[PDB]
Amino acid sequence: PDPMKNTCKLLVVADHRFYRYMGRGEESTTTNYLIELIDRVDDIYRNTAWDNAGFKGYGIQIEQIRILKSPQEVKPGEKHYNMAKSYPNEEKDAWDVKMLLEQFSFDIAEEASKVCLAHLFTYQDFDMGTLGLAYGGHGGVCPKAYYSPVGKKNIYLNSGLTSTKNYGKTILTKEADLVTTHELGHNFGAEHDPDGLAECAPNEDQGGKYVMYPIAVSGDHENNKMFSQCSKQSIYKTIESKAQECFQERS
Ligand SMILES: COc1ccc2[nH]n(C[C@@]3(c4ccccc4)NC(=O)NC3=O)c(=O)c2c1
Ligand SMILES: [Zn+2]
Repeated sequence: PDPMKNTCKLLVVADHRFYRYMGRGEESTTTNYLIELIDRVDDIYRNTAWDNAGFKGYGIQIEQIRILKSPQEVKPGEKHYNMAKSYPNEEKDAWDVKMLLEQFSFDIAEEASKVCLAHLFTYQDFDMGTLGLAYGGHGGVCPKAYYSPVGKKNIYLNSGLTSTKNYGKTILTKEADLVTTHELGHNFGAEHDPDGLAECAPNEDQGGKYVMYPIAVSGDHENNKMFSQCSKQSIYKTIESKAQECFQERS
């Protein structure tokens, strides 16, 4: 492990929804919530031994927090991830999750090209219990260009998002930590843990499921906050190929 290339620096974005409902319309409340969440997610990453030996100490740190205090004004027919209305259905509390992640990646493209990862934090009730989405596991850690035929420019796939609203209420901070860990897990190259591999999806008596299980882990079982051996094997291959490309020294 290279100590000069062991940290994935993040551009963290809080949209107007997050600012209003999680930050109570205050910059200090907004940033403290995000700073503490990323630090606890960093504890999971930094303590993970990707090869089950000495290949550990890889983590995440915030480089910048963008705080969008108000909705982004748009021209008729124009969209933006920070706009007041949801898309494609303005009558719903939330955007379609896939369309929102693509829109965010489009709008933040210039900034995303300069950072290991960009992550959107929002407050909207995605359909069917969805809490977040991310590229990777193409895309994930280090900007990878995608030419958007619709957008007519390159966007970067080093992005993901977390919503702290689910089923009409604010999720627990212990649940929010798990969402962001799972989304960044996909960015780091992990796919979902399959039922077919008991080592990677244990029963409740064996500590329960790991963070990459497709059904949202609650955080009450031991394994919930941890990466399975399946995730470790996938991520180990990524870190070994990506740290030299865009990781930096821990601050
Ligand atoms: C620990 O937090 C978790 C754990 C599992 C989760 N599953 N989902 C839905 C989901 C998705 C994939 C494709 C389309 C829509 C949603 N997003 C994601 O990253 N994995 C998916 O299956 C969460 O939102 C989620 C959050
Ligand atoms: Zn997932």
